[PDB]
Amino acid sequence: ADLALGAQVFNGNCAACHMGGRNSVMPEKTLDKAALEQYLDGGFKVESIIYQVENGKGAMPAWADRLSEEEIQAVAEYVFKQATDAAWK
Ligand code: HEC
Repeated sequence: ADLALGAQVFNGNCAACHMGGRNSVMPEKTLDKAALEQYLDGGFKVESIIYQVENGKGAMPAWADRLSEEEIQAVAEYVFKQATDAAWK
């Protein structure tokens, strides 16, 4: 009910382009650890993920006006955890 919320948020809003941690729109801009340290502003850290979800980037939409801060934290922890544990799909 935090990490699960994040998984809940991931599935409902993120899976459309990040199915299984990949990136349908920008294939290279993947959700696994290596891609994140390479492409994510600020690097691989939960705070950088949060910032990208809130603000969006390029073809990635901003979720600040749709999700709560709490869910944005939750989903960032989820992405962070999946990449660290390499649990994608
Ligand atoms: C498709 C319309 C998208 C939805 C739905 C979400 N994201 Fe996304 N994301 C998408 C693109 C096109 C990009 C790259 C943007 C760019 O031009 O750089 C991204 C990137 C990410 C990343 C960074 C991945 C990396 O750099 O390797 C993260 C952390 C990310 N996206 C997370 C994320 C979450 C948690 C979403 C659900 C709320 C979400 N994205 C939705 C396309 C789309």
